[PDB]
Amino acid sequence: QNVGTQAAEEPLNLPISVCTAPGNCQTEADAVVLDSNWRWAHTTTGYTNCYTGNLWDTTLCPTPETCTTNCAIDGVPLADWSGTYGGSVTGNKFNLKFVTVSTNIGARTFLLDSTKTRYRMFQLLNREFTYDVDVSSLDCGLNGALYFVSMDADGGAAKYPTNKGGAKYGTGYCDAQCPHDVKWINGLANSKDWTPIPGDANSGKGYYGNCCAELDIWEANKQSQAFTTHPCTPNDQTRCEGVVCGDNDSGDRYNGMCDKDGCDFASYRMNDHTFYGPGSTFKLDSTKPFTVVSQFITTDGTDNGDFKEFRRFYVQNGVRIENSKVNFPGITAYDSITDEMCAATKGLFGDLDDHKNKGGMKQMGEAMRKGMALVMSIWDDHDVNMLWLDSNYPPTGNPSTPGVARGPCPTTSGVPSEVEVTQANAVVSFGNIKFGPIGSTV
Repeated sequence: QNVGTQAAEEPLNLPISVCTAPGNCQTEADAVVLDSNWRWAHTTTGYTNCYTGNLWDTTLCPTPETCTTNCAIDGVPLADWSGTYGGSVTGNKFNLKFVTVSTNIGARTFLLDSTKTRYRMFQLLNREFTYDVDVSSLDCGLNGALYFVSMDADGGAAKYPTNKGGAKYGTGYCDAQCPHDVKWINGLANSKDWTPIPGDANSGKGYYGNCCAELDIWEANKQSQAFTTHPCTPNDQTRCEGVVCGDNDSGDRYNGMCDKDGCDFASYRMNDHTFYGPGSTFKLDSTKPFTVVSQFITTDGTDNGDFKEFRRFYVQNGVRIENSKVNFPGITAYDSITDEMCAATKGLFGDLDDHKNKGGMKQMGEAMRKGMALVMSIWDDHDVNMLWLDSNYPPTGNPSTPGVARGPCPTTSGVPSEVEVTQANAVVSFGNIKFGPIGSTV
């Protein structure tokens, strides 16, 4: 995309901590940038929309190349962050409102480095990543997500010279779902064969998808939470078409370059329904804030080893809370993501181990070694109504069959039109982000 001249781009300042030992950290003066999908797209030498509602203008965008020549994405000024997009920062806390009323629904954002010209790339192997979260106002159907993806640090600017904005304009998004709803891919409008998504007034799908590796630290609302590894072959940003995208709609979910299911550790799905929930007698009380700690263990305990284990623990009101465990007869009580856990649990659930097909923890680790961009988002799910996270999936499945039940939400929950009314004022908060060696962040 070209860059427009109507509004300066002003990312929100967000300090994080880089740590060397427990309680010995230094501030890193980073910032938050809005994903290019949420930006106004208009004519390069005017005010005329190139995209309105869920459609590209066919006169301006008869082809992707012409669209890209004629159109530009514009900046987010400071005033518009809260007023238009529902984003705000207080000290080291970042807040994202779900619906902001001209009416904005959801948000996806990235962490910029201290220069505000590149994404802050995190080399996560043999490191610990930690943050405080509040998901108390997110119920069934919503997801306040924090995760990493194998985006380029410059959003693709060096690879795709028609991308003028780079990381500064939140470009280059890709993930392990190979999404077609990304409006700008490889420096070009994804306007070919663009199709609105029914019941989604703001979104559509273009000819291409954009694939890359994804490490989900946090997919969650107050009812259920998960962390998940998604390797791809290769891991780096890859525009896809046809079978390579692994499109759900053509029966290709397991035929593409990315592991779409991922290998998940989701406490409720692993059959501990009392670990996490909205109340003081759950082990971890989702009505109150808490700290989420993630440790990325290698084979030799060094930065050069292969990724072998994703460990997790929590801190809430000064109380250390170890992760829940897998709880099925004849299955080891795993409390972390490893290749063995993935094989054993997917075996039990009858899920295809595409994680293993894509190179497993080792391949996931190669993405983490090269460095990944931090994503913070809030969203509802127009495909599957978040049932995969917090309900029975498939909805018609027996909840006593291992793998089906992922949370207590009813299978009628999560319809975007309903959650966008009922949960309009939901806000996820991510704060006090800390990064360092294992054992350094609490």
